Amino acid sequence: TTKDVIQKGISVVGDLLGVVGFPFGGALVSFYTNFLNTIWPSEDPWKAFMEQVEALMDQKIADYAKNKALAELQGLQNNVEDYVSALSSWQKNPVSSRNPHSQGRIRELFSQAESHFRNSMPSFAISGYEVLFLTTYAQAANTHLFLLKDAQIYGEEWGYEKEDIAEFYKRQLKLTQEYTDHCVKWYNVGLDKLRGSSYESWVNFNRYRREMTLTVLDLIALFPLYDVRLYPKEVKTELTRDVLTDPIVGVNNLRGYGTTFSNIENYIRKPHLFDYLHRIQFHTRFQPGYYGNDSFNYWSGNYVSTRPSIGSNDIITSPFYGNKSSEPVQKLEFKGEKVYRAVANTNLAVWPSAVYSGVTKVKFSQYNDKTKKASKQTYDSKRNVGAVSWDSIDQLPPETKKKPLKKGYSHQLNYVMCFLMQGSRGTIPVLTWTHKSVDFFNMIDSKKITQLPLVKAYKLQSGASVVAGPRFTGGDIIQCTENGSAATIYVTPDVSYSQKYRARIHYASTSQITFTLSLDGAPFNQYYFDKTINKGDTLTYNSFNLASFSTPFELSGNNLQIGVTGLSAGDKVYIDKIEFIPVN
Repeated sequence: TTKDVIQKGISVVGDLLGVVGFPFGGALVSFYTNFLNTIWPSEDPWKAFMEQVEALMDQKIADYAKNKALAELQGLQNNVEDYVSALSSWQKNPVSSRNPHSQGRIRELFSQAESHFRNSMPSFAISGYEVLFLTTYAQAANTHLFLLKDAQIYGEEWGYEKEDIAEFYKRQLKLTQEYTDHCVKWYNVGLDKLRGSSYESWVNFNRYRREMTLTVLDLIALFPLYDVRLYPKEVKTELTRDVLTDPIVGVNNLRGYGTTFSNIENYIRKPHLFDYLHRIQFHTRFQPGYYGNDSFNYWSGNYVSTRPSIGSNDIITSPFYGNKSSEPVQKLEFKGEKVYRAVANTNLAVWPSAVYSGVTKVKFSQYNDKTKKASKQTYDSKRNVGAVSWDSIDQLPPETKKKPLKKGYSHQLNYVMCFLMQGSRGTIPVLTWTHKSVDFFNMIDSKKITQLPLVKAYKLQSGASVVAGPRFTGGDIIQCTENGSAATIYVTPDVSYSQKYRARIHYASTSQITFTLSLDGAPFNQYYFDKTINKGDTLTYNSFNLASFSTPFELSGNNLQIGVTGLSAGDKVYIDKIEFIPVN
């Protein structure tokens, strides 16, 4: 709940997105030096991660458990530091320096760090504290899996036996599964415990959801990309999930007048095809002060419009949220802009037996990618705006403080929704944000493996819907219930020459199925894919398969259609991502 641990979580994910798949040696060492200063400088971040989930759950880890965890983490910091200085020497030193003595040294350090991870991890899963340890367990599990894949990159040149390399690989596969399924199960236990009826219980529920998304679920989404055998190239990918910031209110205690849990949770955006902020229409109302001197105008309701993913410009305008304007409606246009900060003012008026508060002003910081200009747009109530009380950067800090905010920001604004306080007491704005990794163009790299989440489709067909992701994929997924075309996604080639690709798909199916790929309505790939689950199974890590199509193709068009056939009554297919592998 400290911005510090959240800034750390957000940085690490940002840094890891530059070394997913098979990294350059340069990039890996630079990544590791920054990683050691973020997650592994001292016991401090470990204390803060434990305190984070203790604060979110209003619960304490037994002093005994916490000290044993901190002791283990100290042993791991030393082992990781020592491994990294040897990897740095290995990477810098000429190929003609590499002697059996220095090979035996780095095998020793790697084997010791790796072994220590296996001895320690149960210390971050003590029975009854699995939730309170979740961020600790996630950040340690991440380090172990990231470390393990180095045995695949360097194992041969380090003089590991083929047998040793293979044993590390099967341990990487098994622990990817176990660490993922553990983080999801215990994320859900904590989330279910925070469910209540009150406004306050919703704010705490949703804060746990955002902070655990940033420090846990966003991390586990990257685990499979550490498999440099399946991903022996750099990877282009994105996190497609949305997060909600804390509601913007002018008081710390609304005395029971806050919107009920039910009246927020059931009305926030349900899973949907990915979209972008296009327009907000601000409605304003007058809040009289008891003595007249302290009156203010406030943000009472809104419309909001989003633009679909590349391939459709049919703007989606929301229903009306909140209370209709008494003042002139203010309209802000966001076409071509990324909103990377929102800073809000609130005011309040004390009456004899009531307090009225609302939001009086919002400054939007925005970046235009075409013209490369940072600019600001402002909603201003135009009456007695008060002080700044709310800054998005306190909840969604930047990936890096090295660069300025317009380059280093983590999230852009997707949506705005005005909820009503009980008993007509006023309006609570809630903002929804998406991750900077999301690429508007769905650009297909000519050198990297490109991951295209199907929620980046502009169109679904034949009873295909967006449904909740299983919490380890970085976003939501497509459910297909009928034989036919499912989804159309527009893709942008990065090159005009006849670059060939192979396609892979990450899916789950209750049945042997056929997937058909078409470009601009012309099929180019059809293949058989295995059943992965039984009807009614709950989706876990192993419910999904990454499977290839046979035949290479060119991008001779932009409209990629994915269809599925071979379903009987009751069959279900889940499509997460399609991937493009450049081949010769």
